[PDB]
Amino acid sequence: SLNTIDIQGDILVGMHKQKQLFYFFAINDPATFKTHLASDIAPVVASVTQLSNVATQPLVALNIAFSNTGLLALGVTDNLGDSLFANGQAKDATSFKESTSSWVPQFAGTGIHGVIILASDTTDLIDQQVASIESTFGSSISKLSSLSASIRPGNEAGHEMFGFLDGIAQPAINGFNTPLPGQNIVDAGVIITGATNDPITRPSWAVGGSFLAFRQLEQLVPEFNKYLLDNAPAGSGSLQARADLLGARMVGRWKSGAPIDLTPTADDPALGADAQRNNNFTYSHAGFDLGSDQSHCPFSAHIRKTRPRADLGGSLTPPNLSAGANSIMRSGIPYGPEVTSAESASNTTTQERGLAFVAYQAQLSQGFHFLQQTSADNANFPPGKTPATVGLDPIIGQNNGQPRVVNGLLPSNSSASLSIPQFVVSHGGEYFFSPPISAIGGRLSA
Ligand code: HEM
Repeated sequence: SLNTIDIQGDILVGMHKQKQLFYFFAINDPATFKTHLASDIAPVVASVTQLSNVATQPLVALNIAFSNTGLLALGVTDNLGDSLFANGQAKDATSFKESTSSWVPQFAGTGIHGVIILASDTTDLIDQQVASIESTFGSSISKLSSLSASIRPGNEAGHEMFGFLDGIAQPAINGFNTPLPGQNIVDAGVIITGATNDPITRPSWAVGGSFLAFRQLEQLVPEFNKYLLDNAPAGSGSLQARADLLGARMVGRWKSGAPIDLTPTADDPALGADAQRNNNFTYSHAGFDLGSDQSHCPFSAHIRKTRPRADLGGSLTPPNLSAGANSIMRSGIPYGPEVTSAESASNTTTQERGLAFVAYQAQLSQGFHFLQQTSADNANFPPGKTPATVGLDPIIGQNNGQPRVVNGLLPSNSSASLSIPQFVVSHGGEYFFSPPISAIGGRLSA
């Protein structure tokens, strides 16, 4: 059964701190690094168990993950059973129709050996912990780059940079989570390596870990806002209200979190806020043909692309349980400054902001990589639709820098196509393995 005492907390619970830092490092002098990995890091790595109880939530929550080259730097030559991980994300970039030539140079290679995730309610507390780490490891650890992140302020807390409530939908792990209405229920082995029904044999020390897919995804917020206003469908309501409808059609939820499948023409903030109701849908509606009806939610909507529910078969009434093996746990958090007055006024981005995207899964080919390549970037996914050309995911869909053709967004005519510029720009990332806690002071320090 699932030993959550040994699983790093960000995988199944999330850090849920106001501030987060992703500290990307290289390893020098591995013998020294190992001594301090065991003495300074292992004892303060936060587990799922620790983070699940308010009384044992640490002032500073810390998780750590290693790239393939990081594991090799530690002398670990075992096959973790994931080719995508082994090759690194840079080599996978072409799978998503982007080029590493546009990436942050540090990501465009395999020099990064790991990431330390620090999380606390102030940046000062994070900085203290970083200083402590640098002090004790000394030059055996080398900071290559970092990314600071934060829960957004005020009423936007929990929302991402475009303004949409985030973190609503996660797979429920059978035997661990108490499933919510509409929530998918999956074997632990979909997310945790070596757990129930993970078909891939793993090294013994790796049982209880997960692969971490990190993506630095810049969001062009003023451009997005202006696009919605310019293309707002006609109707009663303010221009902004109509623009909001278009945005909700693109995401699959209103900014409040209310799923459009359950409220297609108007927002419902109370619904959005209620975990017992805001996920209780399958995309099926009696009296409507699933293959052609986009009046409730477009086939191209972001959440419909990333969790198709009834589009891939299964129960038409909640909960739909299709494609469990293609589930990911998300622990993303926004980064960069809020949109400034001048940027909003000019409808133009000057400073970089976006999502520090984090997905956990036991198989990269089934999770993040599949959702990006086979769904989001695929004009003919989901399958079996009429028209067959769904178009691309308007939020994350990519086609080598070109505007994306996205169909079904306009309620007045499902055959109407929009050509949408990219609102999300990849600056690259890396694939890591978050080991079980026992491996940190154990195998990895040996
Ligand atoms: C800046 C980029 C992104 C933004 C702004 C964004 C935004 C959102 C929002 C607002 C939601 C709805 C809230 C929720 O259901 O929890 C969502 C859901 C989701 N997103 Fe994204 N996301 C981004 C990147 C990605 C990427 C790259 C992937 C995978 C390749 C992804 C996969 C998912 C999944 C699996 C869900 C939940 C779907 C469900 O269970 O119904 N997201 N995202």
